[PDB]
Amino acid sequence: MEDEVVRFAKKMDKMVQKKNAAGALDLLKELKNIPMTLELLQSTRIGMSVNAIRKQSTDEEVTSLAKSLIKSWKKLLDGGSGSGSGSGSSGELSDKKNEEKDLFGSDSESGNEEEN
Repeated sequence: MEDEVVRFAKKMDKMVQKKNAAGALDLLKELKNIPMTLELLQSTRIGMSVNAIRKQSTDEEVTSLAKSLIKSWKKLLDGGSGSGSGSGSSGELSDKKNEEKDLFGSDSESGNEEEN
């Protein structure tokens, strides 16, 4: 299903360029039914396409569908939903942020803000 995701990413990019991402509703809806993998995000770069749709769409349903995928897909490279105790919350030295920076580009922050 590699090209399937590529087709969705390219369908989204066309809307992104024209600032008319309302049509992405259908695309993101289908992506919820697709078994995305870390490998798919690397080759199809759809994480970034969906990330772009969220900010290029005035239609909140589209942003809501898209924001859903970003979370579900992020766990693929992260090892999320199967994380151990680590050495801090969900681990320590989580280099997966670099993969995320390439695959999604969903900004950067230090994190690890905890209280005592």
